[PDB]
Amino acid sequence: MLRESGAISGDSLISLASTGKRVPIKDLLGEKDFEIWAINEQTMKLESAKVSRVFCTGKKLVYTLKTRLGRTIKATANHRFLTIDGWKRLDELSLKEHIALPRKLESSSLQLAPESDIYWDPIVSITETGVEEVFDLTVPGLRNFVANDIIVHASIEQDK
Repeated sequence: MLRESGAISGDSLISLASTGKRVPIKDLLGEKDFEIWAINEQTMKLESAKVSRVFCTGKKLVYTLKTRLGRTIKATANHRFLTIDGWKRLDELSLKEHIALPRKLESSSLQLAPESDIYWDPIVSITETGVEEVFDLTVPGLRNFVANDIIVHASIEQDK
C-alpha cells in the first residue's frame, strides 16, 4: 500500500528555523540542506529539521483551509494535516476538527501565552479555490514542516 503525497500553494510561507524568516515555498525551489520547523510526534516538541529537496508537481486544484485563529493555507485535497487522531488528508477533515498549530513563532511571545509545543485550532472552512502550481518539501525523519504557521505533512517518500 502506497499513500499519495500532497502539495501546497507556492505562496505558502515556510518558516526557516535558522534564518528566523518566512519564505514562499516557490522561492525555495531547487534549494536543499536548509532548516525548517517540524513537530516530533513522539515528544510533541518542535525541532529544527533539514530539508533534502524542494520540488513542484505542476498545476493542481487547491483548497483554502481556514482555522478559528485565522490561519490559512491553500493545499491539494490529498495533503495531510495533523489532528488529535493523527495525520488526515484535507478531504478527510471535518468542520470544527482540530489541527496542529505551532506555539513557537518568529515573535517574542508564544501563540497562546494566557494558556506542549502544539496549539489545537478548529477548522472553520474548507473551500475550493482554483488551480495553481503546487510544491512540497522532503523532510527526512520528522516528515513535516511549518507552512503559514500550520503543521503540514512533508513529502511521502516511497522507497517501495
